[PDB]
Amino acid sequence: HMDPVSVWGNTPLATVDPEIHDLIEKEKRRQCRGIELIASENFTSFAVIEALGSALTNKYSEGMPGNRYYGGNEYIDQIENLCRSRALQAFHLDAQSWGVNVQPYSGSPANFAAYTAVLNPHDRIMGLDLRSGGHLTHGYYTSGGKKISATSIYFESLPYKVNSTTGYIDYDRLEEKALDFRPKLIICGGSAYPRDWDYKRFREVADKCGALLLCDMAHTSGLVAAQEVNSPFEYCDIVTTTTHKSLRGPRAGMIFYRKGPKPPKENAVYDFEDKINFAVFPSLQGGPHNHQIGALAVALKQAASPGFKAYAKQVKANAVALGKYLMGKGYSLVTGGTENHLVLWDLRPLGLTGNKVEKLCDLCNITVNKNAVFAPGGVRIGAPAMTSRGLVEKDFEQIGEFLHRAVTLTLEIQKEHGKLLKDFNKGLVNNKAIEDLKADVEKFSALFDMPGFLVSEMKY
Amino acid sequence: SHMDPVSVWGNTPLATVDPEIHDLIEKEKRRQCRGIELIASENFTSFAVIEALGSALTNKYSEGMPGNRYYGGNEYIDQIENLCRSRALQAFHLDAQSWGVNVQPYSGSPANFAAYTAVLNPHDRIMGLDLRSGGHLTHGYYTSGGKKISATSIYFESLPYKVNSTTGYIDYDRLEEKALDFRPKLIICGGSAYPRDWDYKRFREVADKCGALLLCDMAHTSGLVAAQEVNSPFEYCDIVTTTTHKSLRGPRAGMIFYRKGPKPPPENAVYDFEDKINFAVFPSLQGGPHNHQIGALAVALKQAASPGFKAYAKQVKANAVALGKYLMGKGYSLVTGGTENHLVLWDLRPLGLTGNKVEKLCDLCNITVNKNAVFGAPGGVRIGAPAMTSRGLVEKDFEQIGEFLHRAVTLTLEIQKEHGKLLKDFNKGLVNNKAIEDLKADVEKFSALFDMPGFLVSEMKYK
Amino acid sequence: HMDPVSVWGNTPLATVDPEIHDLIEKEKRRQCRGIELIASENFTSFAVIEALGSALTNKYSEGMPGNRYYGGNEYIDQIENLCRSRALQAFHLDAQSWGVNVQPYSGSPANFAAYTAVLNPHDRIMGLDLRSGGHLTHGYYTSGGKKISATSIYFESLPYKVNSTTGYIDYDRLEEKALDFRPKLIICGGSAYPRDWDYKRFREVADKCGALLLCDMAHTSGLVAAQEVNSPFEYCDIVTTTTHKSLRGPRAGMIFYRKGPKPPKENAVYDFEDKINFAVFPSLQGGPHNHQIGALAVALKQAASPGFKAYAKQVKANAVALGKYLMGKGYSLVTGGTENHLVLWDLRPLGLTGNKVEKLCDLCNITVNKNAVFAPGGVRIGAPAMTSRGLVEKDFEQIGEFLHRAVTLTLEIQKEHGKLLKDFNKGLVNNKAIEDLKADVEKFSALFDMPGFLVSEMKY
Amino acid sequence: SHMDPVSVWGNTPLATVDPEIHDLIEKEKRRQCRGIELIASENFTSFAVIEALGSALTNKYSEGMPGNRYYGGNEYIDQIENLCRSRALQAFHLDAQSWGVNVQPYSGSPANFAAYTAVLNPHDRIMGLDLRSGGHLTHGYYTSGGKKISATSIYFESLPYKVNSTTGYIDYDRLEEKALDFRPKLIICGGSAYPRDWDYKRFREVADKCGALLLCDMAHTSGLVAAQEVNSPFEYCDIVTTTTHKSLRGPRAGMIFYRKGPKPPPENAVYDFEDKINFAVFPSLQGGPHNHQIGALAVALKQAASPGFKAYAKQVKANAVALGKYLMGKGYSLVTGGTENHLVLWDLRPLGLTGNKVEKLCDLCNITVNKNAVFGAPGGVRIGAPAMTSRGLVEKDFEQIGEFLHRAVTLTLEIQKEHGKLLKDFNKGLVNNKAIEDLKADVEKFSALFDMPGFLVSEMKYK
Ligand SMILES: Cc1ncc(COP(=O)(O)O)c(CNCC(=O)O)c1O
Ligand SMILES: Cc1ncc(COP(=O)(O)O)c(CNCC(=O)O)c1O
Ligand SMILES: Cc1ncc(COP(=O)(O)O)c(CNCC(=O)O)c1O
Ligand SMILES: Cc1ncc(COP(=O)(O)O)c(CNCC(=O)O)c1O
Repeated sequence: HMDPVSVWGNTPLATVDPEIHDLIEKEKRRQCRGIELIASENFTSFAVIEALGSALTNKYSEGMPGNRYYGGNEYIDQIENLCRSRALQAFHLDAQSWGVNVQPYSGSPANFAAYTAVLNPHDRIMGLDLRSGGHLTHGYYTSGGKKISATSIYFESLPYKVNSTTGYIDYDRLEEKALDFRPKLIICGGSAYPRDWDYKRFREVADKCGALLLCDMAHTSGLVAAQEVNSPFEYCDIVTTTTHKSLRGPRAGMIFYRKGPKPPKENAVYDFEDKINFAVFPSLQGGPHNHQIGALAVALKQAASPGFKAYAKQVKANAVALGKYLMGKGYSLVTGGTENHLVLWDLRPLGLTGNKVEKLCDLCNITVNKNAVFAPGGVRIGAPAMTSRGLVEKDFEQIGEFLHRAVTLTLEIQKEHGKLLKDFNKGLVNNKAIEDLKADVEKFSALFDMPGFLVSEMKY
Repeated sequence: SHMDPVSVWGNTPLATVDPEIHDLIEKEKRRQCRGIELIASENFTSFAVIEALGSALTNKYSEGMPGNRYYGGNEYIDQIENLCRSRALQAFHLDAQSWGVNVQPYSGSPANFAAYTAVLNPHDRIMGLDLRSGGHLTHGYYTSGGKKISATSIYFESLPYKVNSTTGYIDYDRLEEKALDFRPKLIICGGSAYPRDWDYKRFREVADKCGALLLCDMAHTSGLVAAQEVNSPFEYCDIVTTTTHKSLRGPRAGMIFYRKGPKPPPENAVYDFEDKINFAVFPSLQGGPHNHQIGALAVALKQAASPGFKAYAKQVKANAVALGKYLMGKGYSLVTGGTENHLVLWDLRPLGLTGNKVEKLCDLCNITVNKNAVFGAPGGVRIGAPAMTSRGLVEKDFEQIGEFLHRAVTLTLEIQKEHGKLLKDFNKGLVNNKAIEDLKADVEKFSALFDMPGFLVSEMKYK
Repeated sequence: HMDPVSVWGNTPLATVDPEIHDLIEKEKRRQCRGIELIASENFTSFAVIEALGSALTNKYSEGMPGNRYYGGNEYIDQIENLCRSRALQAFHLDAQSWGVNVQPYSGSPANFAAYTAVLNPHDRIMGLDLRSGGHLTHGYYTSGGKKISATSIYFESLPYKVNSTTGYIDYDRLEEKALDFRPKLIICGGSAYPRDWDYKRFREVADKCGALLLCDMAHTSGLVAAQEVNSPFEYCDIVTTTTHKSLRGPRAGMIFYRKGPKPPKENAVYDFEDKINFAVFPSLQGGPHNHQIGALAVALKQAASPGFKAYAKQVKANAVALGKYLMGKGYSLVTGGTENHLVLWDLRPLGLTGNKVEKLCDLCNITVNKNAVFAPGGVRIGAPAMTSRGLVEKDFEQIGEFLHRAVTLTLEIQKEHGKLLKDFNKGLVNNKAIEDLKADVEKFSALFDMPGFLVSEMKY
Repeated sequence: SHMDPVSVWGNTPLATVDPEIHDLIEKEKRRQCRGIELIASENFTSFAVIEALGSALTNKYSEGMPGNRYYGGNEYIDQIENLCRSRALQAFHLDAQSWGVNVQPYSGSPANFAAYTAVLNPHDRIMGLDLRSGGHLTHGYYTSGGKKISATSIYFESLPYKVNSTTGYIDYDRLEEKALDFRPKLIICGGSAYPRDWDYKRFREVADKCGALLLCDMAHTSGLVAAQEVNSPFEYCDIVTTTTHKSLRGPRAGMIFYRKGPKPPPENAVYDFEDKINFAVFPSLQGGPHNHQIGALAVALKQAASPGFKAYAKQVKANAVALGKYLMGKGYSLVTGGTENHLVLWDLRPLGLTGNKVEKLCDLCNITVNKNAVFGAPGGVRIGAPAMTSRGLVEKDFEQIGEFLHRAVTLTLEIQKEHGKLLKDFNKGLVNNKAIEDLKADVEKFSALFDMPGFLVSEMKYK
């Protein structure tokens, strides 16, 4: 005998599965009694979450608006079209010059879909090296020559690097490598680069070697929407992005592509739109995740607001303020500052590896990540998440105090037990000094609001 | 200018922050329960799944595997994901020493393309059930004119096998013939519109004869598999990929199962799938997992192990059967003459109709079917029972669905005979057709008599 | 102190290196005191050999006539142009409709060069299966899936087969496989197919699936020159060939390609010529072997002669006569006859493998090769070489006697020692019956003239 | 109609069977010895090599390896080929337990492309000396515009390294930098117009640092290598490919050498090259061996181990040096300022001339050089000593060659200044130029004073 629809289909989660209910509540507390400094993380809005957990997940809508494989998409179409037009509006794009596909399941899929549209297998790609701040999806093989990223498995990648002493992109060595190697695609954009991008220069290099130019703006998408950093849309043929980082929406990706007539350089037009959409479906993805697309549409509307431009401005200023704080304490920052949402902290001068600081920090509910510079010798630290919780400059200056205390403890433990990791671990067991910091982090964290859910009704 | 307070942008309900989207979701809530959904790939998932899906799990970055993440703060995400992985084994009755699972694929197509990347180099050969015979795009697809459509045919080398051109069953003899000519590294079984069960043992026989891996993509029938109501592919397959949002009734995600442990006989060797598969998902293809999806999936998998889910699985079968026997009783033709799973494939060419015309008119009566190919424009339509069975429909109610479809096809032929075969002509008969209106209205009245999972009809804006 | 030019540069081979001199003399005797039935072998003319061993080997002439990379090619150019025009004349081709490149070093290179001109790596190719009579260069992988032929390593090949009971090409299963698999290139022509080729049908199949059609006529090239078999030039886009088989020239290859306007099927022309020449040089080969090209030009002139049409006619008739002889003794021929230079002898009916007959035959200076049918169950037997020595029908009927005696001895040994190869070997040691046959072969072989050198001045 | 008798078609000499070709060979015999051949890749081989080359060895089919042929009748071909293989090891002083050789390549480019197929999968990465810096097409070559020209760049993934842009030497630091960015599976050393020796130990250092195989293509300097007059690549390279018709003075063929036996230190492992290389030649790429070439090569290899060949090798070096020092003494510029092998590379841009104009005028005086690139139309010409040294020329005679070239370049500038830089203009000065005639005639008079290998001048038709 079948369970009545009420019993299995309508009963709240807290009853259907306490185990998972209880774990979600514990993660809810973790997100708001710690200090979240992972530069790729944010806290999204309750509205976005409601769209995300909606009946839109039940619908199959392979294809795209007006070219669907089967019917019943009368309202999905308005949602997707509404999502696409808000995407253009949030980045101030004329619709006669740009289009967007909002179906990619996430960032990595968007990237691989766009490659598939414009490149044949084994075509050459250049992206920012991982160790110089790049991303897996831009290409990565190891020193042994094992191909790690699918970009490196299905295409041929070669990375360009930052200057070995300044930490800035080396635009001359870039140009040099593009002309030896002759990539069909140059990727700009990164995961841990703390400075803005000279897209005009990348366009100078791409025209010199015959390449397409793609920007992957996942990290700074929110800053781009507020016109708070250089717009890659002025110079690139394609822009990919994530929607859950500085943009503060759901986890999803977007591909923006040029349309209309070519800037004279004959009398032809761009041919990206059909190749891009087709690469997404039917080539690479199945049915779009329409709950994600609804949520994104909500996030794109929020992202166009005056309140969101102030958020973007405040993200940059918080990162600067934390940056100037660390430097005033003697600490080294890659490029000696920041122009975007993150700072890159160089720990080799102190004799420390990124692993050791990130472990002790994690012990105090400060989440950072180890990260390469120029074992990883640094940590990446971002402003968006905590800024979304309403922290301003005085507050990030205090986060800086917390970090400074962590590294001190880290040096004191290294000074007492040794440089090897087996030795560093020995001084984490029942450290009364680490405890005192975890408590001070928790009390500081509880002074702030939290978007997405109500802290006044959570189980813990 | 100042920052918006957290309560204003971040806690305010969706209905205030964005009326337009709230409105459109409410309209689509109405469409889902005032019509008849018969897309074989569609289901209606539980409110408990949707609560996990719309949750704060979407803020966490957890690149990696439980226990081996890239950065910290994953104490509870590792628990949710491990719970999910252990429940995926339970729901399909797998010994934890012979099978593992990766639950990170964003969807079904990502799970397939990751599975291939793990066990194949680029351009390796693949065989899957042809699209025209009931297969799926991710199993390989180029057109007559040579154009490579599926990613699987772009980065690997595919060649399809077909059903018997007169009976509609998989032609197992011709499968073996092609696999020995072509020598694929991977054979795929499973499909999107195949109305019979699969002979996995036979597929294992062919894979062992030509030296291929055997992968079953069980997306469509995964819920029937969990309930042990169809043949299990785990008895014979090396890898089993699946979607979780069809007959499984979960969120939109995918999973990849792999054999692990010792192999029956090249000396005491063991399966090596585990590492290559997890690594193919991350870091090779995917980025951060979608943790809300993994929590929602963990919910669905627990629900999928409950005694009521077995009853649900039996019922979708019986509902598909009853509808099949009802249609044939009215004189219609079904590919292979019936069904043994969740769907029926309806051959319309005997009526001189295209699946196009039937799908269009049905949609105008709130009946969602999709046009579909038959062994030989699409000459059929595909019809599935999971969704409507999830709303409580039993056999008597699917015989009423069959009566509606009959009325629909009768409307279609009366339009064809009146205006012509041309699709220009056909559409003329769909304007102001009071006979269609009475059917759309008879459909909506039937539809309202049954409950609805996921939300509360008593709370909807449009009643 | 340098050796004078006379001492090292002009001294005859018999003095500079007796070892090699002596081995060449022993191979000279072997070629004219045996019975050479390898269908791919011939005996070429003294004139061709003189061109082959000429000062033309010292010249570097990268490029082609009138487009050379450097000078001094005033006479090489006339030789190559003379070679190309004789190539067209020997196969009755209008020069406004066909061109030829005569630079490929041999057959396999010609084939791989032509693939390279018209296909991209991994494009799909269909060729006659090896076991059905095809050639390595048309595509070959093993049952384990190891790629053997470079055609299978750098492109994707799938073989079409002969009918499992008649041994003829299965033109219906051919068409079926081309439409599933969709090759960009279909190869026709073979190494051991004893019947003519329905090129019109192959053209019907290639137009149905969008493929180029190439014929590899290496084995029957001489028969084509005499218009003694169907011309592939009526129906194919490209024809490759060897020049040392039935054509009786030096070891080298040629690529013929269509030129001029397309047969209407708009108003465009063929684009093979530049791609083909470019694939040969600079893509695949270095300097052409100008001694080979001189020799080929000599062979092409000989190949146009009335004496050579009679040779081609006589090759076919000899193979028929040997064919009808074996069959009159009860033996099975694949397709029950032959229309070209070879017969394929099916030995499974007698309970024998091709290995065993070819070993005993080799013991009597009868050279044949084991070969697959439909361990290999057959032997391939060709007429050209012995026909070039002037054997006519009565003489090949006698060769048939020799073969019949060999198989009898082979059955008698199998009947006495066993079916396994370890057992068959046991009865080859000091077999007085095999000796009597080797002697009868030698005395028969000495009754005939020999081209290429003078038997009246050889060391042995 | 009847068959021509064997004596008529098959035994009649070339001069009767085909006057046209006989005539043209005789004219080309005359060109070869009444001019000055300075193509660095050209030589004049011995009559004994040519007798093996034009022999009945061309009738035999011997697909396979000695001992492991496809069909019989190869008793003496296996002996010739084994003799040839053993002499190839002797001529380069290789221990038979550490090195093997395959002598079946039809030419140099086939030997290279077979070597790659044996040790690399398709699309694996390769680094070779750039064309513009002195490398060879088979080492990889795409143009600025992206066009893939070399087969090596079509089926594999190549990237060139370059000479130092001011000194002309290989830039070993930038080589190491690129190889660590690009991670090739194979590094190639050797070239076609590099005037210095190679630092194989350095190349081995880079290959070991980035984990690549190291192959030396020694085509140009193989004769100098056999004579131990330049650095041996066998000390450091895994595989050594070569042509046999340049400084080696053999027929047109190639060879591939491979290391075999134990490797110095991943535990007591051994080299695995032998099988993959022979199999790559046959059956993967080539068909029947050209046995006349293998016999002719066996002759050249014996001759190449004689004491006179060492004296010849020393002399080509000294001849190239003397010509280099003579040219510089007249004010000319040589890339890297001299030579340590068989050739000089002459930078003409300092005179405002293109290699085109010099090569054209030289050809009109029976002086064969080839235009060639320099570190930065080709701005240089390449000039080689092997050929003319083979005719007995020593230093005094190469200083006379230098005097002729000087006269040639002086004629060229006097034409440039008179008519202009335009190649339209330039050609105007080449018609009825009695100063060129006196130089063409002074050249032909010089040329006749020296003997000639391969044939007998006293027997030629055109004297
Ligand atoms: C058999 C099969 N496998 C995989 C997938 C991929 O699912 P995703 O959309 O999650 O990528 C599908 C899609 N099923 C679509 C249909 O039959 O209507 C499928 O039918
Ligand atoms: C620059 C960039 N591009 C794309 C992505 C892909 O995102 P998905 O997880 O949605 O696939 C990332 C991930 N950024 C992860 C981090 O920096 O921690 C990224 O940093
Ligand atoms: C270094 C090098 N390697 C290989 C080859 C190939 O040789 P084949 O032509 O046999 O394929 C050449 C040709 N040398 C031509 C020149 O330098 O003028 C070469 O210079
Ligand atoms: C049909 C065919 N095509 C091409 C070739 C290549 O020839 P080369 O050896 O010149 O590469 C062969 C060799 N025929 C060999 C045999 O049948 O014994 C052949 O049979």
